[PDB]
Amino acid sequence: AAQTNAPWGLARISSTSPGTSTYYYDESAGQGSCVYVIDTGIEASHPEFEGRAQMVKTYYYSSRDGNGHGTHCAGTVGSRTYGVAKKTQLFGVKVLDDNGSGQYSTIIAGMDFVASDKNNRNCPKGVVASLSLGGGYSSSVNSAAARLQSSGVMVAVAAGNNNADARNYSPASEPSVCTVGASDRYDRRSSFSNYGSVLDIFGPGTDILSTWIGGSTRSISGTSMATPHVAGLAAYLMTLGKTTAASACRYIADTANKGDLSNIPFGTVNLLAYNNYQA
Ligand SMILES: c1c[nH]c(-c2ccc3c(c2)OCCO3)c1
Repeated sequence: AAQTNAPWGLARISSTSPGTSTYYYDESAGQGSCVYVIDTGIEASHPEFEGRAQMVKTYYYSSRDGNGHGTHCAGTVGSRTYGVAKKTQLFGVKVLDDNGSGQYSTIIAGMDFVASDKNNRNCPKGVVASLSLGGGYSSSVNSAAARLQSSGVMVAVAAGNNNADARNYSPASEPSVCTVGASDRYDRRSSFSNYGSVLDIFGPGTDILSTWIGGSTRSISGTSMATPHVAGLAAYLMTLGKTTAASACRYIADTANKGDLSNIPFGTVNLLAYNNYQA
């Protein structure tokens, strides 16, 4: 399948070169997989989700996304125009309030919720969790992310936007999950992206167009935007039978575009997420 005039990040994940604008992908499109977006919620009624999005849990007075951040991330995972995996099922878990903030105890509860809740969903091709959130180092937060991964969910987490080593942030610093840095349309490390030995992969993170609340769209930047590219890619590859939840991060790194990013510090991987789709 070919999507013309796609957002640059989708085109990038199916290309050996920057600077193109068509996204190429197998039409299976993540059908039969599920992706949990653990964030501020998802505006499920947005036409871009085609009925494939639903809220499954909130810790606040509403499950609605009153912020936009979670809707934008969910759109990068699986919306019809802005998503990597255009036929996946999207499940929203609102651990962040409408200002984008949340207590670690709530975030931990949300991760343990997903580890159990997947047993209440139909995801024959596998389950992914996208965590575009974090804060300072916490062993408890890292342990919750490791449990979610161990339970059979491909966990992708944002590296953080501090232009610093991700070892001091959580869940970014958890070794067993997939920690995602951000790049720009010229294959430069995004100026804000964290780095370090704990990163597993880079994805498009600067000027990413996706869904927004009020049935709208907008372009924003962050490692929060790169993470759902990798989460959607995992769901797409799992549907194709090329990998499993336990191995998807390693598979994405093994099959990535290698050595093509600039301004990557010594000791950080130079790997850019790539679907290896041959049209
Ligand atoms: C080769 C030439 N310059 C660099 C470099 C150095 C320090 C860095 C960096 C990149 O990216 C950000 C963290 O600090 C490698």
